[PDB]
Amino acid sequence: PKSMQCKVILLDGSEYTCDVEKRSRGQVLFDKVCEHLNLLEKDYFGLTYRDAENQKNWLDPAKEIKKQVRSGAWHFSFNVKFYPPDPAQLSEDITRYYLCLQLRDDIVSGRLPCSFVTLALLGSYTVQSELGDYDPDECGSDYISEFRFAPNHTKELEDKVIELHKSHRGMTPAEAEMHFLENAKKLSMYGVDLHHAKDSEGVEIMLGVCASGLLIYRDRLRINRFAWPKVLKISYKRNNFYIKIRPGEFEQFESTIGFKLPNHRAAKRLWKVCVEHHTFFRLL
Ligand SMILES: CC(C)Nc1cccnc1
Repeated sequence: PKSMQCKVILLDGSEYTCDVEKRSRGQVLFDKVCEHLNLLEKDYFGLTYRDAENQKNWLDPAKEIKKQVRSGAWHFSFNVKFYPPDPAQLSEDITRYYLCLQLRDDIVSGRLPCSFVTLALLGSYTVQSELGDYDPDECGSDYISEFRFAPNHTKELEDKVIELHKSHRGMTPAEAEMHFLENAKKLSMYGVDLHHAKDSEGVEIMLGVCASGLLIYRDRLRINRFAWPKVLKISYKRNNFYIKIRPGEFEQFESTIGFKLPNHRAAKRLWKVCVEHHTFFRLL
């Protein structure tokens, strides 16, 4: 039996290495990673890889790894796939912990935009979780944390993190992580997967996929939202992505909204994340 080496970037930035038989399906590698992480609530998570166009793709657990990575390295990242709308209802603290690590990267990366005060507040809960109670011994008037809190750091942000950290004395790691999540879950881009597209007129838009449904970001003024129950059919053909929008009470016909994606693979990728979100969030 021939085995391929797999490298997985974990959410703390460390690398997990293992071997799987070369015809293994994605579920095999994912089960190895989740066992390493002591993770039981695995349904919210997945592995991504980069394709030959350098696009992030979800590794499909049902399909052979080799038929997905194709010509690329067997290099993966461990990620949140389905962001829980109510992290308080997850059964395990360790689930909440990995969700916090993902969100910290969503924030530092700029995928999850955040006000100054919310960057500082989230930062303060991370520090409380990671270091425990505030200690002035480690932190003088010139303190800069090793923790990344934002896409751009300022001394004012570091100071506000410390001020709010002082307020969390006695807070345990699980408690700080729950506070982090109660705040992060409210952010307008929480758990929103953005795809670049053009509308039927050629105007550049972003399509957001999340728990609540499909979002169309046009220009600051005019954001369309289609709740999953309002979506009967998701389709792709060539470079085009289509959603079937329910008639609404006393209308005779379903209505159709069409988008142009950069290429056929981008349209298929958007279709698959929409179908997976619709299934997941129709059962939640
Ligand atoms: C399917 C996910 C992992 N990758 C992605 C998300 C948004 C836009 N393009 C690619």
